[PDB]
Amino acid sequence: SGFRKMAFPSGKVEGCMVQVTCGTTTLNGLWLDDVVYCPRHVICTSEDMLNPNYEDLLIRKSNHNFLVQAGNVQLRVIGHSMQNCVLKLKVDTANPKTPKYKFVRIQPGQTFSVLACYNGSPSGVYQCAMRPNFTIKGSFLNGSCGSVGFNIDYDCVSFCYMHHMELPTGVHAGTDLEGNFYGPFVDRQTAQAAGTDTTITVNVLAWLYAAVINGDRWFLNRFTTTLNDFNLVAMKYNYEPLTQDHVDILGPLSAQTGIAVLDMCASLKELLQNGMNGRTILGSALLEDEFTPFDVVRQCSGVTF
Amino acid sequence: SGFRKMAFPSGKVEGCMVQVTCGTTTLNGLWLDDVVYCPRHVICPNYEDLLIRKSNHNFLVQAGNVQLRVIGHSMQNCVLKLKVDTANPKTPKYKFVRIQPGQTFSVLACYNGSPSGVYQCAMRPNFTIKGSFLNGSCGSVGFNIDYDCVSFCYMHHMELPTGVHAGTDLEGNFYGPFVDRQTAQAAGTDTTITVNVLAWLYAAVINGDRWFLNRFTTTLNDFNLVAMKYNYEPLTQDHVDILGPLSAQTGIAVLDMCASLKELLQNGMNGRTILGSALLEDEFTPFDVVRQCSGVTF
Ligand SMILES: CNC(=O)CN1Cc2ccc(Cl)cc2[C@@]2(CC(=O)N(c3cncc4ccccc34)C2=O)C1
Ligand SMILES: CNC(=O)CN1Cc2ccc(Cl)cc2[C@@]2(CC(=O)N(c3cncc4ccccc34)C2=O)C1
Ligand SMILES: [Cl-]
Repeated sequence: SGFRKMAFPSGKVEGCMVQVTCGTTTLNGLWLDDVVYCPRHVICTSEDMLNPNYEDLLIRKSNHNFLVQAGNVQLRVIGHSMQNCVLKLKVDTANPKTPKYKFVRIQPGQTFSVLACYNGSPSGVYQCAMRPNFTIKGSFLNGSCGSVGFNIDYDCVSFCYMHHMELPTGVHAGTDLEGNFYGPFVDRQTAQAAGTDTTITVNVLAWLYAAVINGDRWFLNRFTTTLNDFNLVAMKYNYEPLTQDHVDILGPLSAQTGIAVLDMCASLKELLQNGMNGRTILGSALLEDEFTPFDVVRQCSGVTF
Repeated sequence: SGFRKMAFPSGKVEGCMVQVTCGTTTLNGLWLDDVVYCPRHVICPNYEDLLIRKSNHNFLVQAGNVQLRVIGHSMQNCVLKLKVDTANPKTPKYKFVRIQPGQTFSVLACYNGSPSGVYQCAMRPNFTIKGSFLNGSCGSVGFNIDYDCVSFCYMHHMELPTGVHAGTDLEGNFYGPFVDRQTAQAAGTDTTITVNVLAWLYAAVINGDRWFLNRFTTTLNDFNLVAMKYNYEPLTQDHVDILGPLSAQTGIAVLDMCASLKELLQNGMNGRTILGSALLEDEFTPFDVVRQCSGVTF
């Protein structure tokens, strides 16, 4: 019993964190095999950030301008290339702690663990979701650039995010491990703002099924809804549209609890209309949207209470 | 910017998790040097009567794919210590520490000696923890990391009928009035950790949330008379002193913030949130707030 925002054990990722320095800029890098991946803005000054020409800044650099520190050992850079917004530094030593890994690009609504690092040293781990507006509500200070997001499955680490910047609203933007940004953001200090954020509907539904599994049904009602009527109501509360794919994905949770997806949608509609009336759901007074259907199945018991 | 329930990096603890099996019972053990520590209920009660009927070969200890050989066994309170023939090469620098209610720690939840998740939690004033544990989680450990030294403070034993959790320090002494056996056990009425709610209100002010601040102050006694009515733990002079740094960083006196908390208890939040929450959060200590708003690494 219980329901917590659970992160993956971070050990496999801790053994990959290194410190990368170029001139006066210092940030984190991910050391996998003989390559260190880090944000390309390590080659920038603060002035350069307004309109940086990364190709012009990179061509003026040699291998020995990049200082890479792994623990107390200095790694030697023997090559460098840029791939989108990520710099790839070829080093002379393969990481003996390299786990089994994949680079995966995630979609909005998907969750992942973040290992927040400063000076190549991990400081904390937390769980978060890729918001529909492609930002993440993380906890990052200056020097956290290069910190990574990941999931773990059967000892294979799937790297999905690398931290690049904080937007004026305090939210965070970054790239996949191929250097392609999530969202319409650029690694430029330009007037860019996150789009209006929305609630991840399929995740709120999954969390309502998690509450049922753990023994709570106060919020259920005798009504059902059509998918279209649910979406017309949900859009009014800034909730993301629920698609047939979402309904299909909620199938296992519907079978484990005996509650049809459109019946759970009718309960969500009523919760949006009435609020919680001094009651909580899994220890929360707000409708939680950072647990996916997969996360609920992973954390919760296979036997409903 | 941002404020999250952050756990310590779990790597140093992952390298200590093993699976312990005795008869039909399987649970998690902590392998430090040549000793595996695990809950004594693995032998299940008259524990030193069940223990004398066991030999070393009855305990199967599995570290990854390797089988460790047990060469000795002894009991310390509710914890069983299994002497093994191999010292853990991944043993970190460590201490066993007993924490007090209100203190927080990271939990590495394991099943069959394999870590599955890490989360942060607090020791409640009623000595229980609101964790997320399923059957097979026994022996999962709680810890804090301070300068590459891991301080082990909790070992999971059981779940109470309300869904909350109970366990011991690493010396086998239970937190709370509990026993390791199937009997009528219930957690006492819980209270809110006041010094932690105040620390989290300071974290909100640091993060640019100030709607709840007011021009008023209060005495410590008047605050405690009000707080006692909402099932909040009494705030002591020690708590005020501990909040001193946060009071100086934000310019808001502790008793000045106590007057904001009093108004929040008496009026609610009025449809507003604080750090994305509609409830007053009490699982961040003053030290957790300072650490997360500073950048301390391990
Ligand atoms: C909030 N941003 C700024 O004050 C200026 N920043 C412009 C800028 C523009 C583009 C890019 Cl790709 C990087 C960056 C910087 C580089 C950097 O370290 N960050 C940060 C990252 N995460 C969290 C932070 C929290 C506080 C202060 C800085 C943070 C940035 O956003 C710097
Ligand atoms: C609720 N538990 C029971 O019905 C039986 N339990 C007797 C028992 C008696 C003494 C001791 Cl010290 C432990 C235990 C068990 C062993 C064990 O793994 N647990 C559990 C731990 N965490 C979370 C759990 C979630 C669901 C079911 C069991 C959980 C127990 O409490 C099992
Ligand atoms: Cl995805």
